Amino acid sequence: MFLAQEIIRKKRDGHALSDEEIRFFINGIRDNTISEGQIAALAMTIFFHDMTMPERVSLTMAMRDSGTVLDWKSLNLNGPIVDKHSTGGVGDVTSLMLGPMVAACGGYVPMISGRGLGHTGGTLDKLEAIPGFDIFPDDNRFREIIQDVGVAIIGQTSSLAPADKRFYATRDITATVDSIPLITGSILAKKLAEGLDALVMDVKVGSGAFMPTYELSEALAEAIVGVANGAGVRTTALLTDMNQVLASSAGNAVEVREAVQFLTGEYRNPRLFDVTMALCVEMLISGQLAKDDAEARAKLQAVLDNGKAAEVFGRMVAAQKGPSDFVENYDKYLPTAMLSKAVYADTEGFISAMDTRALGMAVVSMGGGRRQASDTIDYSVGFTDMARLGDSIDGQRPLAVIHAKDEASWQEAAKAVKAAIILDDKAPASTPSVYRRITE
Amino acid sequence: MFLAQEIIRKKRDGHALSDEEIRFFINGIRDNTISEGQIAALAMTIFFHDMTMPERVSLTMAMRDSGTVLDWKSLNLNGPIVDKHSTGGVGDVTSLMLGPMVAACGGYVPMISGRGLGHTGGTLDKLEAIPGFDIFPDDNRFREIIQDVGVAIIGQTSSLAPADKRFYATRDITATVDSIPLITGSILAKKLAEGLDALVMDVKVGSGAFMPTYELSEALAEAIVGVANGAGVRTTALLTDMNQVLASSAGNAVEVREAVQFLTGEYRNPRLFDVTMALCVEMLISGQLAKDDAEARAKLQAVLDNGKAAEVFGRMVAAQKGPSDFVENYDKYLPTAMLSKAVYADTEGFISAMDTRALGMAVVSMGGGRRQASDTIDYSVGFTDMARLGDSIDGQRPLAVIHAKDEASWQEAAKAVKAAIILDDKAPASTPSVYRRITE
Ligand SMILES: [Cl-]
Repeated sequence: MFLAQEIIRKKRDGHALSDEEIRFFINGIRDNTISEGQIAALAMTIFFHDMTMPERVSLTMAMRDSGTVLDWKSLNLNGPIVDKHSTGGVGDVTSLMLGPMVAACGGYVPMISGRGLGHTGGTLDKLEAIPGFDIFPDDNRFREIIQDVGVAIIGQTSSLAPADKRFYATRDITATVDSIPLITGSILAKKLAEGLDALVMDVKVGSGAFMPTYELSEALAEAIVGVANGAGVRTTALLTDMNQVLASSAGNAVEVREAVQFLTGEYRNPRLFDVTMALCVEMLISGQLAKDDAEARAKLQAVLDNGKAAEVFGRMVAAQKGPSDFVENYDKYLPTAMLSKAVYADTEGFISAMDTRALGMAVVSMGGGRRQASDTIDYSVGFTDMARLGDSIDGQRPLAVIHAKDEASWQEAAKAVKAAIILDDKAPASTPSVYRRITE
Repeated sequence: MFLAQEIIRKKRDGHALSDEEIRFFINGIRDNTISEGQIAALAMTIFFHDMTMPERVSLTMAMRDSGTVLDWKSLNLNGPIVDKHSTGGVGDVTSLMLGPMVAACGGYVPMISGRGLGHTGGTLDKLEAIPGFDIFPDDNRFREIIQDVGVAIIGQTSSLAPADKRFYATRDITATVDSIPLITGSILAKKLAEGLDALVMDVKVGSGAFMPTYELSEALAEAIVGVANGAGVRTTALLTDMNQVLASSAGNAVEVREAVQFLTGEYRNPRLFDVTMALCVEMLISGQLAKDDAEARAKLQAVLDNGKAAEVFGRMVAAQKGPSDFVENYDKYLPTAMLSKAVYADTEGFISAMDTRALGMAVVSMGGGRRQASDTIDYSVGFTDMARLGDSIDGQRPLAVIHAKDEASWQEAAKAVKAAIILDDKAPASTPSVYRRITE
């Protein structure tokens, strides 16, 4: 009912809302008792007035509870229920090696993920490059895999934090997207619906990032750690570098290639290593599967080096109806692009910057991403062999290998990639992959 | 399109909106091209950041030109085009007197109006307890009567400021009605579209004030005066008391009766007198039909004592198709209620408070108003011989005479009247009828 307008009026005048009041309104959104205009007004009043830590927690936990919430206490599993979440990036593929890695270390990873939003990639989209992959198993199969494999990566049923559906949509047309409380709500409500004991948040800083500035990434990470632990879920955040492409490849099929190679030890991008190992370590300590960073890293290094994690991945893949030989034979399964050639800079120099948002857009343009929610994706296109900041570039040393649908396509990404990368005469500042660790 | 959202962001960030941006939005609301959530978000940004003077004239005139705008210059009239507008209240019958009064003072008063909403009855619902009274003459009939009588009172014979409808509806459920620049536009746009040379605004203060506070009431009065003058109309406003019924009666038919009695001289409520006179003085001074209060009061006293104003009223009832002998014979025409009995307080003491809102809402529930515009008004029901603040009440002194279809609606209304009125052992302090005059 129209108690709603009174809660709006209350927030408007600068009064904090209560848990009952926030729950009412959120449930109002799910059940369509509350109009889009009422949705807009409250969002606006929250942009201006913001929200106290308690209001923030109430907002998240109300949204989480608006849908179905997962309970694994029933299954008496040997270890903690954990996950990672990330704000996104280009060539940020960490989840693919992380779920298996943590899972091979005794965690249980019910990773319910999503489709690529603009220039950033989706994890689901990458996995759909694997032939036969099912991101939508029945909830009970889903429980089988978790128990038998230890990780599964699946798509949102529709039953999950549904309040966010109408609330985010309205935010998008009303200029209320940018508010940290409303963002901490959207970001966390879904992940918390998984019934986790622990969570680590990856908050990217730099040009590629959601947040426009570092102090804002830091404000968002602190909000999230604050609200999550408040929700009963042990949580830390890492601030990690999105100033260049994290992996050496960006796309779908091409990212899954580098995932397998990483696990099997075929190839490991040192920065992608830094960020993946850092996120996992946070998962193992916050789940008491390790005493300390050193012991965490000790376990993780082993599972990664001896193929365990690779096996876990294959098994999970097999389990989700992908090839049973996929880890070994990934070669023959993944789509390859019809045109794959390197692009070279017009000058020699050291790479001193790149616009990572731009590169990411080059990939959507080639077909690797959607602008529309219904755009179809070509899984073969993208970049590989990406050059890194401070790399020496010349006629021998290409900026990247572009994978495209045709020559038309390839020439255009070749423009974007040359324009997005900046060359200098001196190897610039060498930036840390991980900036700080944020806790309660 | 959805640069509507960009307008919202601009206002949100604290900028002034252009006239152009404001007419794009206003017209977008009339034309459906902008949705409910955007309306509500913009409204809320306007609640927070207010608006400047040219913003305000832009809003009001964008609304005004969203629909037809009258022009009287063709009919070549001697004497000014002048009207009265009011935020409304229980028992405010001033229009029915003042129209004839000022018309009889040589000016032209095209009062255009609406039905009742909430606790306040519309002037047109009052005029419609007169048998046959026609609130919808067609265009030349409207023009004819004004030339002849000098006044007429009608509903909107056209669409005057259509953009106000989605905008007020959305405001009324989003807690955005309280915004002075938005109110001002609503309240003024319909009146400016009337093509007036002058206007006086009656802003009620007290328990019947539209605004939550007296100090919000001044600002409203002050904002209306500024914009109207900025819109080209010579405008002043009075802040007048609604802490109780203005007239001695409230209803439709019962109000018409007292209304007529005022004019013919049978009874004149001093407080109703105070306000009516002062509003008329404004119309005469601003419409340059007199040079100061003193001269203006002379003239209106004359037409009140010499019968010309009462006369103007009858002509106007016959011209508008109610009985032509109505002034003389009104008790033959006006329907009596089914049950008339005085209602008594259950304690003894002075009347300290009167909840006027609760009173109109008592009339509505009697069948006096309409909560749906689809209802059936019973024109007879209502209240007469209202007790007034400061009156000493005992077992022989009635709070009012109640007029109700049956004893069951009587006993419900009586309940409401005793809920309307607070007694206690000390008489309250007096209040002026008119608090202040606002010009320039
Ligand atoms: Cl008298």
